[PDB]
Amino acid sequence: NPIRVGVIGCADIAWRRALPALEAEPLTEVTAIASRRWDRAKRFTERFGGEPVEGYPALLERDDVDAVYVPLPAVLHAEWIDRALRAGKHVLAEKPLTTDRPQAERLFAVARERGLLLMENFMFLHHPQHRQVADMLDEGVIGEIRSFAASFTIPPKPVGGGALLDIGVYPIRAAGLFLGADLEFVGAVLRHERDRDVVVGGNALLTTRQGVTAQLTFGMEHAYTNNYEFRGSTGRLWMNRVFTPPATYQPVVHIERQDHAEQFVLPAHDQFAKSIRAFAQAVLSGEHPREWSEDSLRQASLVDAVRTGARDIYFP
Ligand SMILES: NC(=O)c1ccc[n+]([C@@H]2O[C@H](COP(=O)([O-])OP(=O)(O)OC[C@H]3O[C@@H](n4cnc5c(N)ncnc54)[C@H](OP(=O)(O)O)[C@@H]3O)[C@@H](O)[C@H]2O)c1
Ligand SMILES: Cc1cn([C@H]2C[C@H](O)[C@@H](COP(=O)(O)OP(=O)(O)Oc3ccccc3)O2)c(=O)[nH]c1=O
Ligand SMILES: [Cl-]
Ligand SMILES: [Cl-]
Ligand code: NA
Repeated sequence: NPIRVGVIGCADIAWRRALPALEAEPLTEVTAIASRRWDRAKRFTERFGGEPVEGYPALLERDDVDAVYVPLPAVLHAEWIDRALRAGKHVLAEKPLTTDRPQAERLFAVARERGLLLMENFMFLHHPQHRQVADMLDEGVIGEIRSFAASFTIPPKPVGGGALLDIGVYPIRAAGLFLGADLEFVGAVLRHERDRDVVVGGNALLTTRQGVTAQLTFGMEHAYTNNYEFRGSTGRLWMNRVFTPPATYQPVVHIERQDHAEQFVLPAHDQFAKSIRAFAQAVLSGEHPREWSEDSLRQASLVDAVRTGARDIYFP
């Protein structure tokens, strides 16, 4: 019996990534899709199946929904996640899970009281390429890790939560994935467009307590980049398309050390399918990994520490 999934919000990420995953995944059945405009829901249901629903409360009321996918804008996550959990639905929430750490802790407490799964949908964590990179780093391919950089920048597109919340979250999450649980804020700059009043870009510096640093760049006034890079005591490793590799795209790991470089081609994987599968498997089994929520909470704290500690610059 697949878990029956309802979607609140006919989002770009839903149309492009999450819904094709849900539709294909045997463990999940799209039963309803809701929108502020019925016609938009109906267009989504014509594409992916399920019943179109006007407005979000009506979807939360359905007996044929077991879990709700929430690809709303960041600032609206907390209200709708809170309501979906109170209606008894497990929830797959897009990143960033919510807008700060205290709010994230309130949402997990509500889920906890009900035995429900709340998962942050960082689908990139489900791509095997990062564990293959981390195993190479662990085998010493570039010696001891000294520093780390990651970047996710995209060209300006036609409100939103700003470049920090919707994009900078990725490189920040990669830093925690690779460098571990004790990352602390050191400094950052966020550039705010005075015109529309919105973060359009930034750069942050984090460090572990041993002094392994992370320089994270993000933004939406930029050419496409989507990469990370390790500097080690005897080498360096970098890779491109780290956050949004196609399903069919084969990663290429680049290593450089003294007088020798190598590139390794890895197998292609569907991280969108794999993330949806992990969510569905956790729901069906009742095994809700503790690491996922602890990682989301650490993540929310570092995102807060960056918003709060950043030098804010308004242009022009
Ligand atoms: N697109 C991406 O690949 C991408 C990239 C990075 C991060 N994200 C994250 O994914 C989530 C959604 O991002 P998105 O890029 O897919 O956004 P999006 O295309 O704007 O989708 C958000 C959906 O939320 C609904 N909504 C409800 N109230 C709204 C309001 N006041 N203003 C705008 N939309 C409202 C709309 O659905 P209805 O009109 O159907 O109600 C809208 O289609 C956010 O947490 C974001 O950080 C997405
Ligand atoms: C390949 C590529 C993409 N984009 C644009 C196209 C798109 O506007 C943006 C991101 O494309 P992608 O990394 O594929 O991410 P998803 O759309 O799956 O998820 C996000 C969408 C928006 C923000 C973050 C993630 O960059 C480019 O401009 N050039 C490129 O080579
Ligand atoms: Cl992701
Ligand atoms: Cl390449
Ligand atoms: Na600040």
